[PDB]
Amino acid sequence: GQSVPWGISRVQAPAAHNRGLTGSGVKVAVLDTGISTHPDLNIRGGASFVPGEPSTQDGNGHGTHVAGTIAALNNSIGVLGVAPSAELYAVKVLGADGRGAISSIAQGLEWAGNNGMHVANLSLGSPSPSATLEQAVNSATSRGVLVVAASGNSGASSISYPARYANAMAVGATDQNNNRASFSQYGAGLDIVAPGVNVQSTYPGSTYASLNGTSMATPHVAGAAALVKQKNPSWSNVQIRNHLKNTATSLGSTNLYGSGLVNAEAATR
Ligand SMILES: [Ca+2]
Ligand SMILES: [Ca+2]
Repeated sequence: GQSVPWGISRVQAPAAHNRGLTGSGVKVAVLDTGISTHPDLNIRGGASFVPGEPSTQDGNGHGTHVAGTIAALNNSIGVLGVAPSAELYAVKVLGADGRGAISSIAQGLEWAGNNGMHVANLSLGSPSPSATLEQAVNSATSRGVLVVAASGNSGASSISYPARYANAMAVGATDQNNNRASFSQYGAGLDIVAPGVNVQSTYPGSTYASLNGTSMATPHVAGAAALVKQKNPSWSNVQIRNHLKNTATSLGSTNLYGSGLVNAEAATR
């Protein structure tokens, strides 16, 4: 039997799938700990930039769970992602320990732009800026990639990098009451928010697990971006980003929430 996680229903992704918008023909790169083979996922390819781990398989769990919020398959098992027909690419930039070097994330972003990805999901972040990282964000953006990044989980009133950079779309986390989750970083540069508490998705060992974090909010927006691109295939990364903000539901403070809650129904109208 298949279960629809509350967050998927909260961003109104079934209303888009009822219009025939599933993410088909949109390439989405998940720059994370890898993606493990799973019955409710279809991985099309990828690359690893982690020296001790030449495989794209996930030794952690985090990248698999991210991948499932974006694109868990629409069938009779497991769960359902926002864009269940997106072409999923596993770009391992972080190791089995969740740790990763900035050089690894920056070549992940160069691979994305070199391989014609439409959206790159970075559910990772640092409180410090990096020249290397910002240059990689900018080069993937000028190669048409929409870079979507987590605001961070420290609860502080300023957001992490790369989300703070102008060319990355910054995503915060909400709870089931549409309040800011207490860990969700906010402040200048935050663009939008999405569900990030008690998020059920695909996990290694052909199972399902619940996690909390702005890392779980980010894939809801990466997926909504794939829905808008299949609907509007000529739109650029900036057009898609502004539309998602223009159609988001206001939740209060632009300081806390940016444009508000992503809404895949209103975005594919
Ligand atoms: Ca499924
Ligand atoms: Ca930004």
